[PDB]
Amino acid sequence: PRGSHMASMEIFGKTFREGRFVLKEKNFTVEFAVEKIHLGWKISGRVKGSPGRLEVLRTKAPEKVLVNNWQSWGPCRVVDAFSFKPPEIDPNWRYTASVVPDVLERNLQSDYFVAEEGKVYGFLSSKIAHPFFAVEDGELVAYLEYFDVEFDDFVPLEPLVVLEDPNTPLLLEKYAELVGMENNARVPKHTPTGWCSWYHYFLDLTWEETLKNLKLAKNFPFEVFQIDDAYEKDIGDWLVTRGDFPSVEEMAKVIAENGFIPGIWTAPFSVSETSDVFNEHPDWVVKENGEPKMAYRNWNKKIYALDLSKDEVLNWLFDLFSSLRKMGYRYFKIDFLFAGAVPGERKKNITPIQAFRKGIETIRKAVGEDSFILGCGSPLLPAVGCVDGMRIGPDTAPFWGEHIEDNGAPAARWALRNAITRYFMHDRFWLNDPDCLILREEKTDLTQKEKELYSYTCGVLDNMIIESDDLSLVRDHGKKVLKETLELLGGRPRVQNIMSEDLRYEIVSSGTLSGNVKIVVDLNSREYHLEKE
Ligand SMILES: OC[C@@]12C[C@@H]1[C@H](O)[C@H](O)[C@@H](O)[C@H]2O
Ligand SMILES: [Mg+2]
Repeated sequence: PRGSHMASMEIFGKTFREGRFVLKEKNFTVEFAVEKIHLGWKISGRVKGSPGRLEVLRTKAPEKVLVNNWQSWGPCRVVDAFSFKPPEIDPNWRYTASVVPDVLERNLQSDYFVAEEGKVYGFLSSKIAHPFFAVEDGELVAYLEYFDVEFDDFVPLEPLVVLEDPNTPLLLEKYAELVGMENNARVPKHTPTGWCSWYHYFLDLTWEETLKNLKLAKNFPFEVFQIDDAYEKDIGDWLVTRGDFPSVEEMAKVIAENGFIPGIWTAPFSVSETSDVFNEHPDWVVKENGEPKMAYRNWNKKIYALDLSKDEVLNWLFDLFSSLRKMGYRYFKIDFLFAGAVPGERKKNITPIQAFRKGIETIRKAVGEDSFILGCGSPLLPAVGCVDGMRIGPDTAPFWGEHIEDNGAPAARWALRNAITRYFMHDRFWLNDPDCLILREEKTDLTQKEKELYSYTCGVLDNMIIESDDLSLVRDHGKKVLKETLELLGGRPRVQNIMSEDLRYEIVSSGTLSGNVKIVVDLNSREYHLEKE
C-alpha cells in the first residue's frame, strides 16, 4: 500500500503516484518519471523552455524540520516550522543567507535537502538549477530555481529523492551516498594534517611570526603549513604581497625548504573595488543594470564577483592557479566561493550555478589531481566532485561564544554544532572540515574542557584536523589533546539523535584507530563523556 501521506503529495502539480509523465505548460515542458528506489522514491527527468522557479513537490509542512543553508557558514539545525519569523538580512551579506533572498525574507527556506523525524527530502545535485524548499502557508514546497534562463533544448532535472525509515541518521547517510554517486564525489584516501595561521594571527600575521612557527612546526605532527588571509595586498591581487612578506613564490620555497607541503588561502571569485585586477578589468564582474554588483562587503570594502561565464576570466583563474602550482603549492583553501554564484547579469545567459561550476572546474584543472582543494564560504552541492575537503560550519574562535547568537558570527559553540549536524556529508561528499583546533594555553578564553570537547568530537567524526595557534603557546595539555584526537580518526560516525533540540548529541564511530568509540556531548553545559573499546 501507499500511505495516506504519500497519496496527499503533489509532483509537478499532479497527484503523486508511480509513473511517467509530461507537463506541457505555457512557457516550459517537463518530462519526468516517479520511480521506486531503496527506502523511497526518486523523481528525475528533463526540462526545456523557461522553467523559471519550477515547483517539483508539494506536501503538508512538518512541525519540526532539520533545515540546511546552501553554504559552508550557514546553519544546519532543527527549527519549528509554524513559529518561524523571517530574519532581518544584513545588506552586506545578503547572499550567504540565501541565493533567493525574496524567499527568505518571507518564509522558511531550506537548501538542497530538508528532514523531519523518519523522512528526508533531498536533491541529488545542483548543476544548473538551485534546488530548495520553502514553507508557504503551512505547506512544504520543493523548487528548482533556473534564474530566468531559457533552454532551447532539454537539460536534465536535478533529481529529487523522498526517503522514509524510522532511523533518520541512516536516511541522511543514504541521501549523501546517492549525492556522492550522482556527482562522482572525491573522497581522498588520506586526510592531511597541518597548521593554519588565521585563528591566532588573523590579518596581523607577519612573515617574522610565520617563520617562528615554521621552525616549531617541526615538533608537531603537521604535513601542511598553510598561510591564510594577511599576505596579499588586496582581494583579487593574489600574487602581490604586502608588509614584510617576500614573494608568493619565495613563501612557497621557504616552506618547502623547511619540509612542509605549502598551502595558501585565496578568495578567487572575489575582487575588491580597490584591487588592481578590478581597476584593470571593470568588465570582468557580475552586473546589475549594467554596473558592478556588490557581492558582499568585507575588509571595509565593496567586493565584486568575477563573471565566470567569461573566457578571459576563466583564463586568468587558470593562469593564477597554474602559477601557484608551479611555485610548489599543493594545498589550496579557496574561500568566499558563494560570490561566484550570486544572481546577476553575466556575459552569457547561463545560471549563476552553471557559472560557479565552470569556475571551480577551472581551478581543479589548473592545480591538478595531486593538489588538495579545501572549499570555504561555498555553495555545498555544486562543489561535490570538485573539492577534496569542505568547511561545513561558521568560523570557530578562541572563545566558546557565550554571548554569540546562532547568526554566523565566530564562536566555537556554533562551529561545532554544524560539524555535528552535517556529519553525514563526511566521506560521502568530500572530507568535512570542522574548522581549526585551537589548543594554545595563553591568548585564549577556552578552558581545557572546552578544547577537549571540540577536538575529541572532531576526531570521533573522522573530520579534518588542522591546528591554528602560536605554537610557542601550546604546551603539554595542547599536545596531549592533539595526540588523542588523531587516535580517534578512521571510523564511520553516526550522530544518533540528529533531530535533538537541546544541543546534546550521542555520537558513535565504528572502526577508529581506537576501535569502536562513543562520545556524548552537551554544547550547553560544555561537557562530554567519551568511551573507547
Ligand atoms: O578572511 C579570512 C577568513 C575569515 C574568513 C572566513 O570567515 C574563513 O571561513 C576563515 O577561516 C578565514 O579564512
Ligand atoms: Mg575516513
